[PDB]
Amino acid sequence: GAMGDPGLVSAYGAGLEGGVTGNPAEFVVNTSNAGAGALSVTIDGPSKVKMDCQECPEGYRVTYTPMAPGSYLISIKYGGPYHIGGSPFKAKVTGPRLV
Repeated sequence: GAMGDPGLVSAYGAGLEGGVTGNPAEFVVNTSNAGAGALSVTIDGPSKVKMDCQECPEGYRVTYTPMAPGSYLISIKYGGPYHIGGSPFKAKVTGPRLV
């Protein structure tokens, strides 16, 4: 089938588990099982995050940096306003608070 689907889309990499404040946390939204389609993605937790989202052969890579300890929900939505398989993911973060 030519159309992608949010149940065929998944996500992988260390950024779904989290990291430390000021340190980069990296994961991929993987489209290899789905084909192609539009993506949105939002990260919400104890503060905001700085994101570098980029397209690639692996799908869409997201690197982000957190700035407060606690846990962030990584909400990932493909082909429409609906969560992909396993989303939202809870990423856990430690270290000093910047704000």
